[PDB]
Amino acid sequence: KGEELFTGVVPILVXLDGDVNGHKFSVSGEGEGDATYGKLTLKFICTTGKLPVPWPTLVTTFVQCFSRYPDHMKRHDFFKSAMPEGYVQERTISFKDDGNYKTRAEVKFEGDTLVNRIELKGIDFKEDGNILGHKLEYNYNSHNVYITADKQKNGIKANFKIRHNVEDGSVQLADHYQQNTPIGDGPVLLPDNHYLSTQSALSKDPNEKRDHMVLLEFVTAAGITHGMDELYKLEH
Repeated sequence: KGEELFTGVVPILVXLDGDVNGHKFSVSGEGEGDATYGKLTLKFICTTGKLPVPWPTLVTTFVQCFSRYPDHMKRHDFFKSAMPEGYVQERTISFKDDGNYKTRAEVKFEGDTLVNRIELKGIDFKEDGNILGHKLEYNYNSHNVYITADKQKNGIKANFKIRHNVEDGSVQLADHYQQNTPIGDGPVLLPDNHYLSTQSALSKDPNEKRDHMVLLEFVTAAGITHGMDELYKLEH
């Protein structure tokens, strides 16, 4: 039923209100997701002027319900199962040798649109560090998001490490701790351990005057295999 909502192309909107070391900002985003292909296309604009942090640091914050779950893993898709009422997604993002983001978001349908509404608080950043000093390259690596069930909270937890390329050729680690909990009362799928394999590409809109980021993402779940017998049946 939740999965039925994602069989075609679904329009997406994003809102973020942020405050990093006392620098307040807002972002809005729009695009679409095609969970059949695990495909996301999104464009974000800073509505308050110039973004006070590098665009790449906000990628993970700005809809894992669009993941492509292979047929044999459909019982492990918590994200879709919580729709349309949606889920709360909370994170701590710890930049190594630098500050932290603290995020809370609601992801849910508003009409036929999947909407991600976020607040972000940032603290303990170095004015001359990679983040406030804007020393990140405008690009993105590929990462695995490791998911485990959190039966107590009737949801999931995830942990992963984002690697941000720094202009001098080093890498800035951003350790991600994540939890998701359904908004609704209905039953949801509590998964076995697995991961989302994620590729992201950042670009610019040549016609866009605002501070902005264009994102193209492909997300496919993995880490759970067919049984041996299923492999023989598939082969035949």
